[PDB]
Amino acid sequence: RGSTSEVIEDEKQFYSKAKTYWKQIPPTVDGMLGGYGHISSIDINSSRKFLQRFLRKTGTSCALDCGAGIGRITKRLLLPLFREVDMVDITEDFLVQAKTYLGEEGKRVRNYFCCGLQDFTPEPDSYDVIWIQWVIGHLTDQHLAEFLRRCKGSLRPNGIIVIKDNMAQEGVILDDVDSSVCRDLDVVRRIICSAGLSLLAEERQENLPDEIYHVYSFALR
Amino acid sequence: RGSTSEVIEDEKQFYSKAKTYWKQIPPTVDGMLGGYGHISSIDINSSRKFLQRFLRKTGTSCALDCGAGIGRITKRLLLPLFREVDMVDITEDFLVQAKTYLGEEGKRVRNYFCCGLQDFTPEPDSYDVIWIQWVIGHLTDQHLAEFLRRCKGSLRPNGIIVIKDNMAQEGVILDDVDSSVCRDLDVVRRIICSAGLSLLAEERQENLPDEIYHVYSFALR
Ligand SMILES: Nc1ncnc2c1ncn2[C@@H]1O[C@H](CSCC[C@H](N)C(=O)O)[C@@H](O)[C@H]1O
Ligand SMILES: Nc1ncnc2c1ncn2[C@@H]1O[C@H](CSCC[C@H](N)C(=O)O)[C@@H](O)[C@H]1O
Repeated sequence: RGSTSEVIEDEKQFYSKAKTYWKQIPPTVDGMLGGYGHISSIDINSSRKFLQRFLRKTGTSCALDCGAGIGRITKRLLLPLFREVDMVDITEDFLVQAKTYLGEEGKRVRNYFCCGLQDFTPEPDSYDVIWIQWVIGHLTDQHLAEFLRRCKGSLRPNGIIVIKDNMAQEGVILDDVDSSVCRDLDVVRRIICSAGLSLLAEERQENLPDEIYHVYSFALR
Repeated sequence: RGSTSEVIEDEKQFYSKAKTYWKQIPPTVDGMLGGYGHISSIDINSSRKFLQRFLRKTGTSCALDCGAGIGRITKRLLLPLFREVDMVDITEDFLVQAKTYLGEEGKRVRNYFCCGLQDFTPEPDSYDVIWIQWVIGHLTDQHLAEFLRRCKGSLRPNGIIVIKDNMAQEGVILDDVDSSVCRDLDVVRRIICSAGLSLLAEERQENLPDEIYHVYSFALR
C-alpha cells in the first residue's frame, strides 16, 4: 500500500478516532511519547544540533510548534532559541496543561491554537521555523501536501520547516491504536517534492530503541 | 411576467444564442461591459469595499470568478486579495485573452474553466469567495437556483457567494440582443431563499449612468 487513500477506509473516522485517542492520554512527556518519555533528551539534543546549522541565516523571532501537545519541544528546543512561539494542537487539554508545564518562559507563547493541522492556516510571512514532529502520520497524503504548502507561504525570508518523524520500513501502514499512518522514506520524500519544497537537510536520528520506527529529520523551504 | 419559464420560448436556443452573441464581442473591458468600459473603476472600488467587510472572518486562500470573461474582476478585485483564483466562462476566447490580460499576477490563476455555469459543478470545500457578476441573467431560474446550491456546497468555512447584477424595475425581462434576462429584486430574492442560502448583506450600487439597470450586490451563504 503506497498511499493513505489505499489504507484509510473513512477519512472522517481517521480524524475523529485520533482526536478520541489523544483525549484519553495523560498530558505528560511520557504521554506525548507513547510511554517512551525517557528518549526526550536524546531527541531534543539531536534536534537542537540539526536546527543550529540554520541559525549560524534563519531568523530567531518566531517559531510555530505543530502538533505541539503540552510543549515538550516548545520548552526545550523552541523557547530558548526563539523570542516568541505559537503552538497548534487538536487536543485542548494539552494546550491548557502547556500553560502550566511551560512555566515562566511560556509567557512568550503568543498563540495557543486549538486546531487540526488539516484545518489550520498559518498567517503569511510569520515564522522563522515551523517544527512538525511526530504528527505527520495524523494527516492524509493530500492534507499533508496542502498543509506543507500553507506552511511554505507562512515562512519568513530564510525561514525553514522541519519534519521529524517515524519512517516505515516500506509503504504506508495504518496504526489502529492511535489512528495514524506511518510512511516510508520514499513516500515522504515524494510528498515533500510534490509540495514544491526544497530539501535542505536530511538526517537519520541515532541512539534510539530498536523496536520503534526509524526517525528522520528533514529541513525544508 | 414573473419567471424565465414565462419568457424563454426555447431553453436550448436561449443558451446557444448567448454563446453566439459573446463569441463576436471584443475581448476587452469595454466589450465585457457592453460599451460601458468607463464604469469599471467605480464598480471595482465599490465591490472591494463591499467584500472587505467580510474579510475584516472569510478566508483569503481561493476565489472563483463566475462568468469571468477576460478577468476584469479577477485582475483588480480577486487576485490582489486571494492567494489563488479559478475562472469559469463559456467563451473560450475570453479565457485565452485572460492569460495575456492578467499578466504576471495571472500566473496565480489555478484553473481556467471553459464551461457554462449551468454545466459547472464547483467541487466541495474549494472557495472562500464565489463572485458572480453580470451573468445571472444568462441562466434560467432553475439553473440559477441549482448553480447556487452547487456553489453553497463548494464554500470553505465562513465562505461567501456574491451576486452583483442588474435588477429590473419589475418582472422578468428578455434582452434579445445578448439573449439574457433581467429580473426584479423580488424574483432574485425568491431564487436565493429557494437555494437554501441566507442573505448576509445587500447593497445598491451608486454613481452609475441613469439609463442602465440598477445594480445590487448580495452576499450569501
Ligand atoms: N490532526 C492533528 N492536528 C493537530 N494536532 C494533532 C493532530 N492529530 C494529533 N495531534 C496531536 O499530535 C500530538 C502527537 S504526540 C507529539 C507531541 C509533540 N510534537 C512532541 O514531540 O512532544 C498530540 O499532541 C496530538 O494531540
Ligand atoms: N451560461 C454562461 N455560463 C458562464 N459564462 C457565461 C454564460 N453566459 C455568458 N457568459 C459569460 O458572461 C460574461 C458576461 S460579461 C461580464 C464579465 C465579468 N463578469 C465582468 O464583470 O467583467 C461573458 O464573459 C460571457 O462569456
